[PDB]
Amino acid sequence: ENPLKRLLVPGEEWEFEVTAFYRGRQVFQQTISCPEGLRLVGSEVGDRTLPGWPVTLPDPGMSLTDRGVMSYVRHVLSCLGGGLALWRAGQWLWAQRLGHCHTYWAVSEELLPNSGHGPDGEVPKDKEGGVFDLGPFIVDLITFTEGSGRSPRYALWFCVGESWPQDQPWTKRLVMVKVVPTCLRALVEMARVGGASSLENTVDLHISNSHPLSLTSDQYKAYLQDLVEGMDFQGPGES
Amino acid sequence: ENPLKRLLVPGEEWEFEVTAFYRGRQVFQQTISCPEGLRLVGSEVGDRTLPGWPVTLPDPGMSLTDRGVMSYVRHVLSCLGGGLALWRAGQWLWAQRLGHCHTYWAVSEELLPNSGHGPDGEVPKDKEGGVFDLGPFIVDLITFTEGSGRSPRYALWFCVGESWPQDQPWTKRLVMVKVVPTCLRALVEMARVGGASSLENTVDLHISNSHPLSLTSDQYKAYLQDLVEGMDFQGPGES
Repeated sequence: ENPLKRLLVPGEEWEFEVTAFYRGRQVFQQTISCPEGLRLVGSEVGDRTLPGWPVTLPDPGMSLTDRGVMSYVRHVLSCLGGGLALWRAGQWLWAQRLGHCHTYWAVSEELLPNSGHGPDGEVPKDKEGGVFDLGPFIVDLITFTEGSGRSPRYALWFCVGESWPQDQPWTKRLVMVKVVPTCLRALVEMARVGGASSLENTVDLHISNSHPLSLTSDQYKAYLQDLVEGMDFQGPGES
Repeated sequence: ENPLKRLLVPGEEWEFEVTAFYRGRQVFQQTISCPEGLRLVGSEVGDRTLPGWPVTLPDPGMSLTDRGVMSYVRHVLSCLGGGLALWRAGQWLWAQRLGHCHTYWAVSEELLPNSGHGPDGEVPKDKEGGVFDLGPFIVDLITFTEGSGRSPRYALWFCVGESWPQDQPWTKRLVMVKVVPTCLRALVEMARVGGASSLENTVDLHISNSHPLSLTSDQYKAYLQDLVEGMDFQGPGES
């Protein structure tokens, strides 16, 4: 009876908002839904040959003037190949770099992350790599509704560099693509808005075959608690 | 020429979305249009006796269980009389309390936040009282499209209490009614979506005798700039 468990029902499709930035400037945005997820590509020639919805990054000639940056971005569109794949399987979001560009990822806020101290890791090519687990996110969301914890992050940032092994793209972050599972942005909003008001709030999970839901703060909290029973959490001493 | 000025053409009719809440729970929703505005009432025996479209608030019997709360709400429905009147005249939204219930108002978010703050004021009965001015809204809206300001608020909240002067309804907020001029909700979103793609965007003003509009961010911004000239803004030290 938990409406939130729909997030994990077999066949449910999440909506992914993709926003691209060249040198920190937004040059593209598209929201997609696909069972096999999506693939960030630079060319449409070999668009739908592989599984996953192809999202084509635009030629920089239509957004910037800096020739030095323009050259780099075109080199990146060139190594993309099959592309950066991102998809969901259960409570996990997986990524895999199918082309030739060294691509790095990080979970962060909705703002383009600055250099800081590096990305969370490099997206693997030989095998899939886990980049987000809904379990800990929901646990942290529950903690947020209790005031003892801040708003949990849900934005995935992918820094795409060249095929060259020496290139250190995270430093300048010239090609950045944010992917936001809109259901997670909504869950945080529901918590942020609903928690500060006694009035019933409405939530749109932005998932397939679903309608917005009006819930009181106590109902939402009880549903988050039960949703936790719908996911895996590894024990300290468990294999 | 400027399609947005249709919002102010003589005879034009805006659509108002009315949503009522009892003890924080949504119990009614209706969208209405009428040149003489609307009137929130508790009985249908004295509806169409005064100008304004009567919007009847429902018996709490088919939504509430707490006897304490139900008694209070029924008392409120009993003082409404002529009702809470809300209507538009040019760029202003006016309200007047024709019945006996002390009624307080506030312009806020789509969901009214709880706070130690009082209402923006009490709706007067002796005369009409201004509750919303499109002028400042549009100016703030423009500031918003420039990233130099937050998204302007457009949701009107009316807290309806009993006739008793001692009653402090704004504290428990048992009977709340939200009124949203959907054209304003649409204008704010346009300012948000327009920033996602410089191309064409559709904005439905939800007003009479008018088709949805197809505009670009540049056109929308220019029309907002010109719309300002169609409204009054009191100058410093002006009568």
